[PDB]
Order: sequence, then structure tokens, then C-alpha cells
Amino acid sequence: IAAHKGVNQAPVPLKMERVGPHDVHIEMTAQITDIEIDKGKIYKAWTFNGQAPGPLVVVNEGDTIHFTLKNMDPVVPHSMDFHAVHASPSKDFIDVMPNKSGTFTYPANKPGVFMYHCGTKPVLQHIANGMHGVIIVKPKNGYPTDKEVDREYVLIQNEWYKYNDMNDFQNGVPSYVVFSSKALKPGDPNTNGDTFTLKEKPLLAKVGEKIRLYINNVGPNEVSSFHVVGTVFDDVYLDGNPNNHLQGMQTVMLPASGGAVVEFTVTRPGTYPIVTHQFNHAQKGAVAMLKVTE
Amino acid sequence: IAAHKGVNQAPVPLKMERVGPHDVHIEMTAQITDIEIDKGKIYKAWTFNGQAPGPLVVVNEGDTIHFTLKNMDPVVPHSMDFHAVHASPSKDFIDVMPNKSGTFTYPANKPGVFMYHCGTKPVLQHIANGMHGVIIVKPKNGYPTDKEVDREYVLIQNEWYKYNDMNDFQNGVPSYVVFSSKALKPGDPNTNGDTFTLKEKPLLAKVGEKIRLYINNVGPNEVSSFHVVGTVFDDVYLDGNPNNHLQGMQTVMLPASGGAVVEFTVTRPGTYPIVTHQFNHAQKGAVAMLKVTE
Amino acid sequence: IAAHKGVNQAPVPLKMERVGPHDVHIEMTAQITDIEIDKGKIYKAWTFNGQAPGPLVVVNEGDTIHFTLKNMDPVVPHSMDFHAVHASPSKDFIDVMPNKSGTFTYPANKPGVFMYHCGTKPVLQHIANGMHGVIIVKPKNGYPTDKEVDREYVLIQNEWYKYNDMNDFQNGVPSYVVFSSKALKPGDPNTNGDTFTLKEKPLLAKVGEKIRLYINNVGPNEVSSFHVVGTVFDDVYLDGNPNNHLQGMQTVMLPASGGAVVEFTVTRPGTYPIVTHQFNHAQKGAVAMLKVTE
Ligand SMILES: [Cu+2]
Ligand SMILES: [Cu+2]
Ligand SMILES: [Cu+2]
Ligand SMILES: [Cu+2]
Ligand SMILES: [Cu+2]
Ligand SMILES: [Cu+2]
Ligand SMILES: [Cu+2]
Ligand SMILES: [Cu+2]
Ligand SMILES: [Cu+2]
Ligand SMILES: [Cu+2]
Ligand SMILES: [Cu+2]
Ligand SMILES: [Cu+2]
Ligand SMILES: [Cu+2]
Ligand SMILES: [Cu+2]
Ligand SMILES: [Cu+2]
Ligand SMILES: [Cu+2]
Ligand SMILES: [Cu+2]
Ligand SMILES: [Cu+2]
Repeated sequence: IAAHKGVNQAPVPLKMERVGPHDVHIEMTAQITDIEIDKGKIYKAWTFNGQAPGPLVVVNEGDTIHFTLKNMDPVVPHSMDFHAVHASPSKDFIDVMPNKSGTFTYPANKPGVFMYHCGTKPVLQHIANGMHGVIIVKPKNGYPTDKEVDREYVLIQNEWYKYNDMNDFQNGVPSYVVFSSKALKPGDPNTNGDTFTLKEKPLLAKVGEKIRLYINNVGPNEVSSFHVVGTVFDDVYLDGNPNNHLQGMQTVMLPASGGAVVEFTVTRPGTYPIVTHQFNHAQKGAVAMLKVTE
Repeated sequence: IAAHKGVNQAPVPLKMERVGPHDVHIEMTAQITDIEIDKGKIYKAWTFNGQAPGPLVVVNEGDTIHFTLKNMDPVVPHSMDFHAVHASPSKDFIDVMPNKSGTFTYPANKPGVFMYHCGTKPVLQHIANGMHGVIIVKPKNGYPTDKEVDREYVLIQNEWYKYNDMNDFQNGVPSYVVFSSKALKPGDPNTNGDTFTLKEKPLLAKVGEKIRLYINNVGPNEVSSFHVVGTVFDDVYLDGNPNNHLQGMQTVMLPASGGAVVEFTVTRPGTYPIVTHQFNHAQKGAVAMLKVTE
Repeated sequence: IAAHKGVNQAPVPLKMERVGPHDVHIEMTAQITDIEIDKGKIYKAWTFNGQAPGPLVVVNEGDTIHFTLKNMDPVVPHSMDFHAVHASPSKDFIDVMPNKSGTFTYPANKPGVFMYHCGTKPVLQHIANGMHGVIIVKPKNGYPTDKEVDREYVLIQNEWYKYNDMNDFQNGVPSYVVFSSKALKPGDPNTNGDTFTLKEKPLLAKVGEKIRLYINNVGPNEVSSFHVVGTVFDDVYLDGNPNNHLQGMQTVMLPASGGAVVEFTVTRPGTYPIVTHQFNHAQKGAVAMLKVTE
């Protein structure tokens, strides 16, 4: 795209504020940002807020979201689809033209770990070029294992293909498959989907802790066989709904767009890889590390 | 196949009749029929009854099926495998030669949404060329959410490859991935697996309704990440068994041959896409629409 | 690998012995062994004990495993990762150099049907060349359907690619996809992952029996749509955990590394194919047979 040549828009922080007991304002941008997806490889991503996956959004079950999208792309229209919400797609997930803004409103009345993404046609193009992320909706009455959890992180899986290559997006294998982590609390890491960051700067935990991961596989195209080496998931909630409650799973199957809450215990000091167990994807990037110390 | 050149056998209606409180007769054909799978693209499909996927079959839990297959193919043998039934494959799913008929009998004692398909070797060839469909077995005591449902439809996912190309069927990506809908009640649409019909003639619903979809992914080869844009599934029954009961799922993972009953609420007027969220498949056809009016 | 040319190390039996009420010794080898994976096709596999998948391991829930690996490979390091155990990967799943041994100790405190595999980098290479298998951990209080089961077998799914070809392992479709069976009791078959053995020498059962299969899909890369032709699974326990309890499933979705216990009834005499319903995989080998007699 000739209007993207040389464009590298600095990342902009997510803006969010609660405006009532059950109402929240969220304010994101669509923007064109260079991301290093593998060592030496820059992808001029289409993003929300200059991150891909986009910034983490967390709301409470029952919250109405009043969402604004500011489109900084000079030429391409963008939009937002949150999987958390009940909405009319053809009224509420519509395009925002270059250099304009749009505001849309809709309720999040289901707890869980939901994908969000651009919904502009062709959707595959928009998601593959980087316009994906996660919204977590916290359950009103929690999960039944809340009191057992010591520490929590967010992980997102995505793929990268040949740059803006529709034929590759539809017909090709991924070039890279990657994890990212998005921050829940001050001090947590906040990364982009790349092959290396969570290997070189592992997530951190303490011996004996029960870890919860909020996870989503945003695709665009692949399913994920999510596994943590050296442990067994004690509890799994499919899509993060507390009712969907599995126990003792070695590996969690995630459809494209699928989420889960998983919880496991790290019993001994050491570094614990986190993988998709489709090992062609692992090999192409999708390995994160959790370093567990005394 | 030289004996298929120029062959285009008109579709024949499914014949079905109840012959006892727990016994039903079903009568299908195997036939060679030209189907438009994408605009301008004809596939000379191998079919049941001149539809691909084949016609919908609905029986009650406990019904014995007395199934007859009339093979109208001039040269290729065909057969029937219903996933609903308990049967001896090597006695009851056997071939019916060109211009002959065979009758087989077997019980459907498990509720759910089951694939059926030809079982002639090589099975991949027979399923890929179009010999697939769905049988629904209705549970004796229903589903626990029956009283909440306003409206229901059947959707089937399948793939199409290069015409009768075994190498492509085994080694290639799909050319097209498509939905079809099969009628449950008078007036419902009844379509074939193509890229466009359920975009141009959407399924219809009313604002506020709870929708149930009977869904099956017949493959042959891919798994499906089934999602309805702008809603969350309130309830999911895996394989349509009322015991397998998930809640609040954004996306349902379907193995090849896998089914589900899913239920969701459409809260606002508009058009709601229905997709597999493996967006390379979506892009290659697998998008249906649900138009929701006042 | 020049040091593997001409190498074909005879298979060595698994050594296992109980050394306390909750402690077991296991002793395996890593070795280079020619396996016939399809008729006329030899793969010089990297294996545990000269079988691929490796030998079956069965322990009780609560057992500590004291595992020894003897590396007979003349040049490549190997390791062991059991999905059953809680362990520090970077202390307990470490490499054993050529012509050396290592002993590692760790608890299996979760019931189920777990993958094991080499964990040497690049893991994809080690798993693809044959270093995979299953450990079953038997639940302390069984499964609730134990008393209904007549007969049981173990089945494992894996893929084979172009020989030791990293590009193919990461980017290519499988050449073959295969089942194997591993013995639980004297007289049961014990086979390697190949296209033909369980077609030519089917598993055996009697009319009317309820069959349990312990199943795992070891990948490396594909997911599995597991189905038995001519029946419906009465009960399914995901990952073999008795809590994860589905009913009436036609087809069970298995992630890569994913397991299950499945149970079904064979009602009539005949031969019952067992497949992955991703029929491109079936066609490339992944069909086993169960011959059911009076
Ligand atoms: Cu309130
Ligand atoms: Cu507002
Ligand atoms: Cu966009
Ligand atoms: Cu979506
Ligand atoms: Cu792929
Ligand atoms: Cu703790
Ligand atoms: Cu009766
Ligand atoms: Cu009859
Ligand atoms: Cu046929
Ligand atoms: Cu089948
Ligand atoms: Cu494909
Ligand atoms: Cu209603
Ligand atoms: Cu004891
Ligand atoms: Cu010992
Ligand atoms: Cu190894
Ligand atoms: Cu593993
Ligand atoms: Cu493949
Ligand atoms: Cu019995």
C-alpha cells in the first residue's frame, strides 16, 4: 500500500475509564506500526494502538462498553468486533474511515476470555496483518478455584504470514507462530507477538505456586494444542466460563478464537516451557518460558 | 470417469415414512449431479439424491432405520454409513452396485447431530466428491433448554477440492469451504454447499429470539471453529447429546464429522455473519448470514 | 547423520519394577532402529527401546517414577519428558549424552492417558523421527464405568514425514498418518506406527462386548478426529481423567498430545474400522480394524 510506505505510527496507550457501576469507556486507535516479529524481521503491522496483538481490555460481567475507535490509518477503513458482546454486526461493528472516529455501545454479559479483532472486509486480511487481541470479562462470582491461585498472567497465540499477501493468508502455512503476554497488574510484562521475547525474558513465578493463565488463540487460521511442560492443568475453564470445568488435562484444544482459563502448580525450581504441542508451530516460534525460583 | 461425461441426474426427493412406533423407512439414491459450488464453478458431484451435502434425515431416539440405497451411478459402487447407528460395517455399510438397490437395517439409539456419508473405498474420494450429510436423532426427553428456543435451523460445513483429484484430496488445501442449510420445517431453506447462497439469501430471525442451530462439520479433512458474530452461545450440547452441556462459549471446536446443538440470542436488528473462525476457510466461502428484523 | 549410516539397533525390552507401594523403577533406551512404516518403506527411526511409538508404560496414580534413560545413539543426545509428571524441565528433562545414562525422579499424581517424548532441542525433530509414546496413570478409584467394560486396548496415532527433513517437519503435509497398539495384558498385540499392521491383523473382540480404548494422539503436528465406524462412544473421559466425562459422542477431538479413554459397544459380528475422520490422514494410513466374532 503506497500510503503505508515509510509509515510507523508510535504506539498510543489504551484509554479506559469507568463511568458508572456497570458502564465503561474504552478508546483505541487503528494504526500502522513496525513490529519485530522474529530477530531481524520487521512486519509493518495493522494494529490497535501500535501493539499486535492489541492491548488487553478487562471489564466486569454486566458492563456496557462505550467503545470509540480512532482510525489513524491514512487509507484503509477499520472496525472492531469484540467476541464478549451482544451487538448488531451490521450496525455496531461497522467501519470507521481514515482520520475519523466512531463510537459504539454494547453489553458484555458473559464471563470469559474473548477474542477481539477488526471486522473490515476481507476480515482475514485485517486479522492476519495484526488486528487482533483479547478482552477478559471477570465473572460476577469468580471461579471456584480463585482462592487457590497465587499468580496470574495473560498469554495470546497468533500467526504471522508473508506481508499483506492474501494468497499466503488463505493457502499458505504460517511463517511464524508466536505467544505474547499482556499485563494484568503493574509490573507484569506487556509484549507483542514475536518468536523470542518470552524466551529471553521469561514470565516469573515462585516454587510451589499455583499459576492461572488467561489464554486465547486468535489465529487467524490455526488451532492450538496448549501445554505447559513439567505440569498438568489442575483446572481448566473453557472460554473462561466457570461452568465449563475440566480437571487434570495435559493439553487444552483451542479453536481459532478460542480461549480458556487454566491453572497449574509449579513444584520445583527451573524453567518451564509453554508451547503449542503442534510442534511445527512451536518450532516456528510458539514457545514461551516460565522461570520458577525459590 | 468417461461414464460420467455429460451426466447430470436431476435431484430426486428423499423418501421417508414411519412404519411403526419405533421403525422408519428411508429411501435415498446415489447419483451424479452438477452443483454450482462458487459463482461460475460447476462441480459434477457424487451425491445422495442430487444434493451435496445430502438431504436431511430426522428420526427419534430409539428408531430402527430400514434404509434403502438405489445406486444410479452408471459405473461406481456406493454405500451408506450413518454415524447415528450401531451396525456391522462389513455387513451393513456395504456397496450397492450400479443400477442396483440394497436395504440395510439398524437402530439409532443415541440422540444427537450425526454425520452420514458413503463408505466405499477410498472413502476420502467418496466424501470429497460430495457424498456426505447429516442425520439428527431427537432425544426422547428433549434438551433442558427446549422451552427457551424460538427458532431453529440446520447448518452443515464441508470443503471442495480440485475435481476428483485424489492427490489434492490427500495433500492439498481446500479450494472452497462452505455452509449449507437443510430444512426442518416447511418454508425453511434447503441449499447445497456453496460460497454464496446463504450470503445472498440469509437465514431469517426476529429481534430478541433465541436461535438453535444444529450443526455438523462433515469435512472431509478440516476441523471447524464455529462462531456467530455479535453473540455468545448461551448453551452448547456437544454432538447434540443433552448431557454434554457447555455454557457461554464464543466458538465451538468441531472435529471432522463433529456435531453440536448451539443456542444464542440475537438482541438487535441487523445481519449476523456465521463463520468458521479459521479465517482462511471463511475467506474461501465459509460465511453464512442471519438477517434479524423487527 | 553419518554416524547413523548402517545402524540398526535391535529392540531392547522395557524394564520396569515396583520398588515400593508408591514407587516404580523404569529403564528405557534411546536407540536408532529401522521400522517399516508402509509397505516397502523403511524409516531409520529415533526411538525409545527400538519401537515407535515407544513401549507402553502403566503406573498407578500416586506413583513416583525413578526413570533411567540409557542413550545408545552414537552421536545425538536424547531426553525424556513424561506429560504425566510434575517436574522441573530444566533439571529433570535434561539431555543424556551418547553412551551415557541419566536417572530422574518425579511423581505421577494425575490419572489419565499421557504422551511422553524426547525433549531435546529441536523437539520437533526428535518427536518427528519417532521419539514419542504413551504412559497411562490408573486412577485410584477407577472410572465409573469400569464394571461395564469387557475388553480393552491401547491405540496411538502419529505421523511420519520425509526422513529427518526439518523443512518438511515444519512446512509439509505428513507422508503417512498411522495407528499402533501397545499391549496391556499378555497376548495383546504390540505394534509400531505403520500403515498396515492393524488392517492385516485386526484387534479382536466378541459380539456384544463393551470395548475401552486408551487413546493418544502424539502428533507431532496434527489434531485427530477419532472415530470407530459402526458405533457411538457411550462414554468418553478427556485425557483419561474420570471427571471429564462426555456421553454419546460420535467423534472425539484430540489435540496434538491429547488423550482420552473411550468406551463403545460392538453389537454385531463384522470388521469395524477405526479412523481419524480427517480423511486425508485416514487415506495416508490412519485406519485400524477391530474384528468382532461370535
Ligand atoms: Cu449494580
Ligand atoms: Cu458513555
Ligand atoms: Cu482493520
Ligand atoms: Cu471474530
Ligand atoms: Cu497451517
Ligand atoms: Cu499456593
Ligand atoms: Cu414405544
Ligand atoms: Cu421395514
Ligand atoms: Cu460413494
Ligand atoms: Cu464416518
Ligand atoms: Cu487445509
Ligand atoms: Cu425468546
Ligand atoms: Cu500407600
Ligand atoms: Cu529408585
Ligand atoms: Cu531425542
Ligand atoms: Cu510434550
Ligand atoms: Cu497437515
Ligand atoms: Cu458386556
